[PDB]
Amino acid sequence: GPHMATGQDRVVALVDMDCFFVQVEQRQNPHLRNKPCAVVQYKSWKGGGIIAVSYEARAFGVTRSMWADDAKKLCPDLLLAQVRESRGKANLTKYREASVEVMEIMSRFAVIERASIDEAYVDLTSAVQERLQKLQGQPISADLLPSTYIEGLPQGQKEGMRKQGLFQWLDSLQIDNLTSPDLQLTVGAVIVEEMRAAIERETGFQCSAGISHNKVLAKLACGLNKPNRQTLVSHGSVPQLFSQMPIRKIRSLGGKLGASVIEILGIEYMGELTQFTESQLQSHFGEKNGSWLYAMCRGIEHDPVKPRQLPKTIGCSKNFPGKTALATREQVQWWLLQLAQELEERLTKDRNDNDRVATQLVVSIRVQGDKRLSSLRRCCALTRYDAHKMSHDAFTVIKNCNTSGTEWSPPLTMLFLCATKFSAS
DNA sequence: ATTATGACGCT
Ligand SMILES: Nc1nc2c(ncn2[C@H]2C[C@H](O)[C@@H](COP(=O)(O)OP(=O)(O)OP(=O)(O)O)O2)c(=O)[nH]1
Ligand SMILES: [Mn+2]
Ligand SMILES: [Mn+2]
Repeated sequence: GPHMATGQDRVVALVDMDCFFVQVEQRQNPHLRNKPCAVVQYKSWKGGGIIAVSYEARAFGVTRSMWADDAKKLCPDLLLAQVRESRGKANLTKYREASVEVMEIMSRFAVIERASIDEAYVDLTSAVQERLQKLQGQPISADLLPSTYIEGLPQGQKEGMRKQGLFQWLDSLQIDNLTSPDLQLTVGAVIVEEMRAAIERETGFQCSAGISHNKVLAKLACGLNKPNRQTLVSHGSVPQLFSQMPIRKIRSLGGKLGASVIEILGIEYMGELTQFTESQLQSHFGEKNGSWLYAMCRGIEHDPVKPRQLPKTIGCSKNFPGKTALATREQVQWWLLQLAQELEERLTKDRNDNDRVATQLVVSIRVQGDKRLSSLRRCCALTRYDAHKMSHDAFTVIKNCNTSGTEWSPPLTMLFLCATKFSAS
């Protein structure tokens, strides 16, 4: 009863840019705005691989990781923007720079954890406390939440439903208790409306967000109402929400572990997990995963929002699938050089912008017919930002994979250079 | 012949 902590200490938001690469291209080219459109990489093989889809195109069934020529069969009016190509590979620079615009706006409100190029977590606990004090008892007006959904409401036209749910929530609110978790979530959501308005004002980009008490719930909430909307998942909404929530929808359970939870326990939904003791879960899935599952199915997670706006590693990758796999020494060298040249550019810009130097180079390769995604990974020292030296060292470090008697065998289907181990500069 | 990344756990 009084001693079961309920994981309501924090207010955490997950902000995700709606179809981010597509919006970047639509800002740059107005002819694409408010249309079925997608962003592709390469163009020769089946029109190119789609990596981002507007919501208009999604309504036709167009999805990420689909060939453009097939997408065109579903959506013949589909419009396509192409990723920039430099040194024979995809160059994502435009999107990393748009991402930094967004992150820098978010950082004005609260400390953020860059979780990917287009999404960040936000620790709003301090911001909510400050804002609650600033209100000094004033009740929260629906006008302050024009795009917020309250999950699980209403109980007992889409915008009409949204407003009814919000009204039920706000009418039920106890504004005089500065320590009510539900009030804290609500003020968090007001702040998130303000953040999303500033992002759209200053970049043109729209986003969705989730507001809850931890990262996993915030992330799950963000996806409930997209695009251009935000969702508040309260502690109290967890039993009903989780009672039909497939386990695979929870962050980190979408893969093998989630499938084994399903297979070993004989269950389907997150909420069914409540019926197992902590020890049972640890027995099946190990101590860490067991404790984490026991708390997560009750809506409780303690992973902190890390104060980290910048990526921890800077990486350059290219697949050489099918018959394009690299089969000679000259080929492996020339592509290591192309990769090292993009890496040098990104690293020099990173050192100037962010006052830090990488110190370790990681080289990863895949060989043709190898089951694994990394056939090998080896590290060496990264001492100067010189593409010729980094490519020479990556070769020096992988070359004993060749089994030829100037040829290269097994042919290489992936090269990957990653600068890691940053130190302040 | 989804690709290009990037965080993090295990041992
Ligand atoms: N190169 C590459 N980029 C990807 C890949 N997956 C996603 N991206 C890019 C394009 C996306 O806009 C962005 C973030 O991906 P998300 O999963 O958040 O989807 P997206 O933002 O496109 O749409 P949504 O958030 O659902 O509105 O990162 C990928 O596999 N390869
Ligand atoms: Mn997104
Ligand atoms: Mn995202």
